[PDB]
Amino acid sequence: KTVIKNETGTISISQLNKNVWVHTELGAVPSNGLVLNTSKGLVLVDSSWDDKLTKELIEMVEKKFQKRVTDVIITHAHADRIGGIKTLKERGIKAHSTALTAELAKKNGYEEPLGDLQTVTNLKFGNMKVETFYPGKGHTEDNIVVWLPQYNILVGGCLVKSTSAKDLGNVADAYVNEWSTSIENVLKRYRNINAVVPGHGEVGDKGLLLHTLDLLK
Ligand SMILES: O=C(O)/C(S)=C/c1ccc(F)cc1
Ligand SMILES: [Zn+2]
Ligand SMILES: [Zn+2]
Repeated sequence: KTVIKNETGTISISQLNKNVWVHTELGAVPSNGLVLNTSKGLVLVDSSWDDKLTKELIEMVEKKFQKRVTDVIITHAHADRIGGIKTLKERGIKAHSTALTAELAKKNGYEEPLGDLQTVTNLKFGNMKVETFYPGKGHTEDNIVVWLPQYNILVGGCLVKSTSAKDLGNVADAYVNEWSTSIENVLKRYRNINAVVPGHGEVGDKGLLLHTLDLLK
């Protein structure tokens, strides 16, 4: 498991496979996203808590992989996901989201992502296939998951709790009666999962989805 850290230790990238890395930043509260190394540029799943960390993350991966960050997929409109949106927009990085996530971003005072993702959207960056899926309300009204069909890797985002999470966390924006159905929708769509990246904590497998179901009881 190859891990690479910034000079301060607040940003780390860990390799899942040749072209897929998890990025983790400390805001201490760690948060995860993905880095996809594609033939057409780097694509991130999620930014980071604020613009300072987002700039550092972009600069680390551009230097390491020797290509530009071209696109980011924003999985919901909380700061751990979208806090670096100002940095993305001013650098000409495309910030993909559902329309609901964009609406919520604007309501909460953040610059707006594109609002281009539908309930199911299939993107392709070079040879890298990316599917985004809105499974329903859960951790937030707008949360989406991201699927890499060439690897059967699911980015659960904050809809999915890690093994170390012993409760649901802050549920102020959550829908705890719909969250279980939303997880079941993920389990029904993706029946063979190799790795599940939660929004916070260690990478796991389908067991993290079952763990989240148990925390909802
Ligand atoms: O638990 C999490 O994954 C998150 S991202 C919680 C959260 C953050 C900001 C809020 F306003 C509400 C909840
Ligand atoms: Zn959140
Ligand atoms: Zn979160």
